[PDB]
Amino acid sequence: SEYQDGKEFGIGDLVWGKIKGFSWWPAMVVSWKATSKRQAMSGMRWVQWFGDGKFSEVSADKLVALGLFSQHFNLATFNKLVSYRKAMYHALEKARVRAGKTFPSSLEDQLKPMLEWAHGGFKPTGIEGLKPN
Amino acid sequence: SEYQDGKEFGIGDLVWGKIKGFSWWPAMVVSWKATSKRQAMSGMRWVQWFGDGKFSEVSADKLVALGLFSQHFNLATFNKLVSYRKAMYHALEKARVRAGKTFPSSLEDQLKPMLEWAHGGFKPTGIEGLKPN
Ligand SMILES: C[C@H](O)CN(CCO)C[C@H](C)O
Ligand SMILES: C[C@H](O)CN(CCO)C[C@H](C)O
Repeated sequence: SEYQDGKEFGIGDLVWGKIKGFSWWPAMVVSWKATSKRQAMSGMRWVQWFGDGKFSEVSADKLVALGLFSQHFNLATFNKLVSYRKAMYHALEKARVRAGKTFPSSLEDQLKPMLEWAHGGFKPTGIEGLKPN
Repeated sequence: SEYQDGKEFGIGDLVWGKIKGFSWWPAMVVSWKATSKRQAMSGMRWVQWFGDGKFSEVSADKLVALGLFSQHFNLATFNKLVSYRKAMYHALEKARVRAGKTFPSSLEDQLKPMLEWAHGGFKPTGIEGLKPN
């Protein structure tokens, strides 16, 4: 099947991805069929970046689980780039729905509790709640 | 462990492969389990072509190490087909990472410092740097 190479991460997985020149950026692992390109080379994954919805072929070694959040969240980039704040919103919103989390009720204002939730370890489910299905 | 038939090339090796009708094209030796197809016959190797990510079963005797770069790179085919230029880029990119090489930052644009690095024997690492792991 697809992505059967021993490396980590499968379709639907929420991940951080590192592209040369950019901060770790939130993404979702997708099948190559969604991309309109080609099958990924061995040991790579197609991902779709939150915020801009583009596709990149990325090594599985340049990906980590989104659940390792405080370790890869870049606070400077978050303060500097509106695009990164938009990216976090769509990424954490997808996380929230998967985990079955709800928050009370703007952009910054809506992000704040999702951000605290993520930074605090995705409680109560922990990272387990971020799995696909 | 598959491919233990005494012949050359193991999982992860960067190689040139020839299919009749075609120049030498860069590829990576993969396990049959990545292909979603049959196990490979004796003396054969599954390869995945850079550029289109498709799979082919190729005799281990019709494969050379990517390191023999200038001897098998085909300049006529390169200038003629963009597919080949794409294949070369992805192949050299994987080469670059394995090696730990770096190139200051378009397509043919990004290709120039890579192509020169390869044509001149992949210094400083030499071909020893293209090995898997
Ligand atoms: C605006 C920002 O560049 C978003 N990118 C997506 C590049 O296609 C993600 C980054 C390259 O990892
Ligand atoms: C021409 C094409 O884009 C590259 N092919 C791979 C297709 O099987 C490699 C060649 C057939 O050796």
